[PDB]
Amino acid sequence: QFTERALTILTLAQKLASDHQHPQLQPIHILAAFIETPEDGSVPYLQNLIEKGRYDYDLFKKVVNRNLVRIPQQQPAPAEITPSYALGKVLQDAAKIQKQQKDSFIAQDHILFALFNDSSIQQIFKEAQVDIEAIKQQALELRGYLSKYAIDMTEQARQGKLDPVIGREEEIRSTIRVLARRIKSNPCLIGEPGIGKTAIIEGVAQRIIDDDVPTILQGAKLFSLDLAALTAGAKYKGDFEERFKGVLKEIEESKTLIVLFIDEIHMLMGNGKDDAANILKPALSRGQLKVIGATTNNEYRSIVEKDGAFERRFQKIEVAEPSVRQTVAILRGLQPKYEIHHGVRILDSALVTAAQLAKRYLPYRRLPDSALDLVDISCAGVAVARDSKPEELDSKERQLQLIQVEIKALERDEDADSTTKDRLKLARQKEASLQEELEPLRQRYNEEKHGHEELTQAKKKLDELENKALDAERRYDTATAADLRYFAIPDIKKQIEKLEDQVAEEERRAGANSMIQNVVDSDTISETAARLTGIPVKKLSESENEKLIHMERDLSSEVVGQMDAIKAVSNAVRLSRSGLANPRQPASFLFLGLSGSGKTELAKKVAGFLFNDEDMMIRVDCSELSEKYAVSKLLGTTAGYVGYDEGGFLTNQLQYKPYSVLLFDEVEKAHPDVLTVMLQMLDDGRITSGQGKTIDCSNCIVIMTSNLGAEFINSQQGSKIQESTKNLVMGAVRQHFRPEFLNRISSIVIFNKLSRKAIHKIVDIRLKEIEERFEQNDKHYKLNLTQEAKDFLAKYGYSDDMGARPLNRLIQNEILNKLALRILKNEIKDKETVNVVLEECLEVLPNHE
Amino acid sequence: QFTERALTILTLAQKLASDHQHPQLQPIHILAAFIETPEDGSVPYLQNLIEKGRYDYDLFKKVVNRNLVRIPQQQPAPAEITPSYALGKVLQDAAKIQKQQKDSFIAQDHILFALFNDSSIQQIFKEAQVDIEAIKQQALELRGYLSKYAIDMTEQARQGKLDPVIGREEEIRSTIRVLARRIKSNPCLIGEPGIGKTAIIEGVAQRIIDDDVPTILQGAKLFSLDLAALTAGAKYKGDFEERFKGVLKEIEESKTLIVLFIDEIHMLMGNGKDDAANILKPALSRGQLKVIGATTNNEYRSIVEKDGAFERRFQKIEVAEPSVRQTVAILRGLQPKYEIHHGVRILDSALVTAAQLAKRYLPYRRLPDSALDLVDISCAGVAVARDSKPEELDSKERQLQLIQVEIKALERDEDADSTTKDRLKLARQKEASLQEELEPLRQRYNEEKHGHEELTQAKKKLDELENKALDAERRYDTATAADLRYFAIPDIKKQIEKLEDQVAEEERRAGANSMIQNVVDSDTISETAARLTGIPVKKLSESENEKLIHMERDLSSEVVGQMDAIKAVSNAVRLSRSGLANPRQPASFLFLGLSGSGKTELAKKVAGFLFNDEDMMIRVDCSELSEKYAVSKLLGTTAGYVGYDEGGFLTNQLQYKPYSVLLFDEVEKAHPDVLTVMLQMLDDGRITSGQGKTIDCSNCIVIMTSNLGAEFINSQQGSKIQESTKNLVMGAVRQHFRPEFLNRISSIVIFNKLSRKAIHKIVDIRLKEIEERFEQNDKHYKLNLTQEAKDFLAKYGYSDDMGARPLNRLIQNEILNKLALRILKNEIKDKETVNVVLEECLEVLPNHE
Ligand SMILES: Nc1ncnc2c1ncn2[C@@H]1O[C@H](COP(=O)(O)OP(=O)(O)OP(O)(O)=S)[C@@H](O)[C@H]1O
Ligand SMILES: Nc1ncnc2c1ncn2[C@@H]1O[C@H](COP(=O)(O)OP(=O)(O)OP(O)(O)=S)[C@@H](O)[C@H]1O
Ligand SMILES: Nc1ncnc2c1ncn2[C@@H]1O[C@H](COP(=O)(O)OP(=O)(O)OP(O)(O)=S)[C@@H](O)[C@H]1O
Ligand SMILES: Nc1ncnc2c1ncn2[C@@H]1O[C@H](COP(=O)(O)OP(=O)(O)OP(O)(O)=S)[C@@H](O)[C@H]1O
Repeated sequence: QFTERALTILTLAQKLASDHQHPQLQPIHILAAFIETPEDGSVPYLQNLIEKGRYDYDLFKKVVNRNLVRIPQQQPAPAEITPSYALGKVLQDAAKIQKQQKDSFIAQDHILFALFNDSSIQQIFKEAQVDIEAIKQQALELRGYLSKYAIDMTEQARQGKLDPVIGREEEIRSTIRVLARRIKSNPCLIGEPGIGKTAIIEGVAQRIIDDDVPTILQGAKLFSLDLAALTAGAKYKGDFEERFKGVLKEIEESKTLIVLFIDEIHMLMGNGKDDAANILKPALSRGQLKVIGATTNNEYRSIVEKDGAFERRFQKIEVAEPSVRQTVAILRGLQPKYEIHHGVRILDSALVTAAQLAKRYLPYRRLPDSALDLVDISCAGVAVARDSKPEELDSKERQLQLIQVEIKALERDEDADSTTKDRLKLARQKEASLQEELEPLRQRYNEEKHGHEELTQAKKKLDELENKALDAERRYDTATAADLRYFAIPDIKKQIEKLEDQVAEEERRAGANSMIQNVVDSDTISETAARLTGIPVKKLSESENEKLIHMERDLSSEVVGQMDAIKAVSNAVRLSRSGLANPRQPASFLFLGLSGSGKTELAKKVAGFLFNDEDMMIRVDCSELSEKYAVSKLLGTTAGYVGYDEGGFLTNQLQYKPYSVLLFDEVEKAHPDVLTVMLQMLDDGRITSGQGKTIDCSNCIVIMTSNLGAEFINSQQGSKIQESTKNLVMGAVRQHFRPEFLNRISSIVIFNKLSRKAIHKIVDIRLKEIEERFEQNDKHYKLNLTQEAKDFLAKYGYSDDMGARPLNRLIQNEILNKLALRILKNEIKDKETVNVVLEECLEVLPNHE
Repeated sequence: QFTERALTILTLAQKLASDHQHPQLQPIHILAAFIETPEDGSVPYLQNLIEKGRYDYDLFKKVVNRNLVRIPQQQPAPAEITPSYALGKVLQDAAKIQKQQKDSFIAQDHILFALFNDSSIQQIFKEAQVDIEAIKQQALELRGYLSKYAIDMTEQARQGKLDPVIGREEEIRSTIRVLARRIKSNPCLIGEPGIGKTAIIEGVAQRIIDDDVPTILQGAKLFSLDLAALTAGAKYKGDFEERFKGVLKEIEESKTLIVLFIDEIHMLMGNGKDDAANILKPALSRGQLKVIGATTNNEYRSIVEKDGAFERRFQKIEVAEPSVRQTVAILRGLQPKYEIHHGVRILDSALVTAAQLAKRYLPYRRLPDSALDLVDISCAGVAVARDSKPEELDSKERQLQLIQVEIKALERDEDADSTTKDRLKLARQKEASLQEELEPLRQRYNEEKHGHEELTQAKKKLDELENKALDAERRYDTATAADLRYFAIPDIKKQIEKLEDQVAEEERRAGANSMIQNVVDSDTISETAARLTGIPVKKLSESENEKLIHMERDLSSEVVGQMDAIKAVSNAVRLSRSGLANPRQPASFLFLGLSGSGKTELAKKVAGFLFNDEDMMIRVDCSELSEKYAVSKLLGTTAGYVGYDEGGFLTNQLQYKPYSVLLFDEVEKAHPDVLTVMLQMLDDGRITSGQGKTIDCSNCIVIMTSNLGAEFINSQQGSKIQESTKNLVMGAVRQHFRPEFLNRISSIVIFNKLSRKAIHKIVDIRLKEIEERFEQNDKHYKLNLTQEAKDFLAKYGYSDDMGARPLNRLIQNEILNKLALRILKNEIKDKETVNVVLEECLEVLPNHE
């Protein structure tokens, strides 16, 4: 079919044959059809591909008019009996040209290409155009180089390959509102990268296409001017200015109220620069050039700090992150796209779960991207598995080849006639069994694959019908809108439903099919999340009974005594993983006590327990504090400063390990310099670093620790600290920290004197671990602590003022020192005996062998 | 060889000879190369040497273009052939001109001088150009960097299309006066960005074209510079400095005198001097280089302190934000511009509102900037509102189209004849019904559109006639000015008035145009501000007293009891809001009652209402307080002493939240020296600090709290405290506090003891908040509190001394921690059962499922 421009030329050619009473419509008339006027700025006459291509128009009009005179007349009714072979071919070739250029309709431009292929003027010395070489270049020389350096967003949005962007309607309308401004008329989208800023623009393109804009903008058009525009479409010094003040100049006039945009967005800080004004200001001032800009939060600040003129030319727009609900709605709209992408079924609950998980395990990553990546990655994953089902197929194929080896090893011989090798027949029988089992597995699997291919295509076809329906609706093309809405779409819809039923669900499983090829809400998605990030905080691992429910016992086992603290912890972690801890606040505690009490041991054991890794913990030296409080703290240094470790000791670790237990050392030594930062983590954990990037602390439990309370706790008035003493501690804590800081801590916890009844068990744990960690048991002890070593250790070391620490020392002082001596003296070959003789008395083994 | 302009103009001559297929390239083609188009603005054609040299350029245009046509046409092989002697000589002579001018390349003007010497127009009335010495005088007017780095503000002003500058008349004159100086004549505008500092520059541009400028300056041009030659980008050392030198010296040649303007001195400074940026400016502080600089008050001081020279190169010209009334005057001057800029009408009260509101909500942004945007945005909003036309028409037309689709869909069938689908005729009735509604709606909208349209067009015509009159008047063209005043302008005014008759405000529609809602006072403006900043109570078109009163009623309802306290506060606040209280004094209160009484919450609610945010509350622990009162308060330590974070806790919040509430928690425990500071704090809001800067507390309510008389309140003498009880808490206040304090406090506010009869409401409110705040779910309780929880929570929880603090803790432990555990046990699918067992617990709703 033809465009309005092309159809006009066709129509005019026919008109001219009738007007001149000619029996045949010839290229001469179509050439005449182009030269409607003698206008210098008209593409049909002097901005024409022919003029710029090869033959001059003063000469052209002479050629055309000479032929119009030479072509014979009729008595009007017989005009145009034929179009000649020539226009038949040219007009159809113009369709061929569409196909070469991948255009939807025949352009007048295409008719000119068709004419170049067939342009020949009868004469002894015939006139002609170059077959096509010049015109391909001349097409670029029409306003169209815009398409060389830019994507016509409205053309593409109208054509297809554009997602149903939703949840951005507020922002789309706001962007349009800015375009409706008179001074700051160039909206700018600001936020996280990857947030749908382009999607907003695309949404605007759709509204322009639909004419759902405030009248003035109905005459508008959107283009993405980039990449090629920036650099790739050129190679010489000065080419920038030439393509810039070329494509922009073309854009600036006549061809609709063109609005441009950048996809590399921050790029204006390099694509503007010397031309920061020239890129727009005078193009807007002289007419209608408008743009939709964009930048990240950090880049926004940079373009402002660098220039700032952009705040006179542009209007800053914040772009939101969607809620899980909104994210899911987005995923649902695109769910069939994803199913088509991989030929995989996707559960609705997988979109919900992926969105919930993405926020829970990667809170600092864009939610809709992360949710999607989790899905597209897992979709891709199962699609890969389904290529071979190797567990059955590779296993049998290997067994078959192993048989082939046995076959040649036994067959290609003289001993082949002896039972020595003729035993081979047994392997051949096995070969046959494997071939017979394998082929139906193979074909069954191919059938399962085909079912997915059928679904893929059925869904694809439906969407194409929809794309077409949407264009028909905006054209108010009732006829094709009806062709699609009635019967065609319902047909494919029903085919899809039938194809889904072809899965042949049976009571034994969701399909007669042996393979899954689906995205299961938790199994597929939770697994993928774990494979991608290690720790799946919302996995809800089966063993909850120990993992949080009986955490008190696990903590009691690792941390003996301090039952009050353990119970305080147990309540805390249950709130953090049950989801009850309100999302507005990471759980946080202050651990107060005496040295050797185990207060940091408990926190480490919490990390141990929750992540199965005590090294999951991130430590903060809150006592090493001065005005430098940057790279070593939760803020980092700031972009523009020398060095790239912008929180290189913490902020990067917090994102690296998205959640953990963050623990601060002796916070009593801390100052507001960082306490007012820790505060930003204590609740509403969104600390923005000097990178412009945010920690977004959520799941992470934050522990503050201190011996501040020792001032009263060390009264030792019972191992269990009593009210009074605790209030004095509380008082002192409030003296040290802003009480409001403290009020954002979930609870302040006071540790007890580590009781001797606890220590009496702790030392066994320690001694066991001490020995086990000493490389290999090529030495070590038999470790018969008996009643006596345990009691010596107690009587000579369970100090009320050092807890477990003096025991570490005692053990070394006695137990390991004597061992070392027995080792050095070659009294031990392996292991060693343990006892006390009155006075620790490590015994000695028979001399080393 | 040739330079870019020269090689191009030669290339064009050569191109024309080959394009028109001429046998020879000659003076006609080079003249044609210069006369590219009829545009006089083409540098090659009329503002060129061609018009300025005398020759009747119309003759060159006609003769040359006619000759391109008359010169014989040839085949491509004979096309062009040679430049001949004729142009050989011209180009060779152009080289001789290079020698004359010291030009490294041949210039287009050299070509013209040479061309002019040899070529003439052979006509019966033959002409030739004035000799080249006269022509060179004209050549020297063109160029000899600003075109790539600056905007010619005076020429812009001369052409109109420049906003009138309002409220800066003296600042404009001040810079002119300074520019008149023989040395160090560069003024620098000092003030915050967005204050209209460039408005002054625009104003100067207007003074130049108005001829109000001293002759010595009058003959000068005015440019807006910086950034393009400072911050835009560099690859090497000196890239900006090269551009500086370029401009710094180009300015000394040909172009009389040029006044430049620098957007920001802070970007210049000198990078540790380092022979960079700013250091190049003092170099020409006597060397003409007239320039108006600009920076901020804050940076200015540090620029000068670090530089030492700047203050002797540039003059310190201060610029400040306009008052709200001045802002409105600016807006009024722009009001009709906004109307034509947007195609809307604007109420004057909207300008008033915009200026008032814009100031009130922007502690971090300039009034004239934001007032101008508030108006440009809000009126853009109204312009966007024209969407009403397609909104109403499309909602209906869309349904119409859906109906039409059904119609074509069902007509093309066999069931179409069956009533099965022939009931379709009803769809046709609906199509028609909608068409009948759509046509008068559409025509209504067309009329509405045209009404405003024509009004706008007439206003635009008026403004351009006015621009012509203003130019005619200032340039003393009394003929033009008189004609414009001689009814041209009065008549367009009459047309505008007749168009107002066509607006035809109807009694039912106060402007016959629903598309143009108009910028309606504060409805449009508050809406706009709210859309841009958040939605406060402040959005309402209410007096300060009414906003307060409506909120006081909510306050009385939300707080349990304490109505007497609320009224005491309300009275004082109203006195203050009215301006009757002396403005120097912030309101302040002493909240006297029981600990746990809600006194803090009253104050928070006051913040929640008067400042629309409970979380803006600033708090002081007065019990943890001794003789050293510093950082934790307002004073900070004295700078010169460690404790640079002056008034780290309170001053910082007050200075960043000037409109808030500050509490003194248990103020009766404050150290006596602090209490004397308090006297300072209770009036004369210019409260001191360590840096010497005062607080200027006005809009911050300061509430001191006290439990001094708590024991009398405990007497339970009425649910609202009665005489002989409240008199004793005041007695205690008189005993403790000096009369001096009591004589400054707006009111001593007395709180009552209140039983569970209404405290239970608090308990319920908190329970509602607690379940509702769970952002990710709604597993709502079967909240079977029954009487047992009402009292348990009010018996083992809510305390006469600690209020709700223990409720919160009971709920966390007996409800949320119990809930967390059973969630992790997977015993909850949805909802949960309350089961108070006498203490408290939850029953598991599923059967431990
Ligand atoms: N509201 C939405 N509805 C549908 N798809 C969306 C939506 N928001 C984002 N997406 C998709 O999420 C991705 C992020 O979109 P983009 O607009 O490219 O991000 P961006 O903000 O443009 O960042 P850059 O700098 O252009 S990568 C895209 O692949 C979009 O298709
Ligand atoms: N209740 C306990 N159960 C098991 N081990 C314990 C216990 N208490 C202390 N320890 C041991 O004591 C050490 C940690 O003691 P803590 O008191 O947490 O550390 P600390 O004394 O605070 O050291 P700081 O605070 O960084 S100086 C570990 O090596 C533990 O094995
Ligand atoms: N008195 C006035 N008369 C006319 N226009 C004004 C007036 N005051 C302010 N403006 C306009 O309001 C804005 C404030 O101007 P400036 O203070 O120069 O902004 P700025 O400091 O230049 O900010 P940048 O750097 O250009 S984003 C300008 O865009 C002026 O056009
Ligand atoms: N009459 C009341 N109106 C509203 N809330 C009240 C009332 N009485 C008690 N409360 C609640 O109980 C608490 C009392 O708070 P406050 O009086 O600030 O306690 P406080 O005296 O500040 O000392 P703490 O340590 O914060 S309890 C608040 O959280 C209130 O919600």
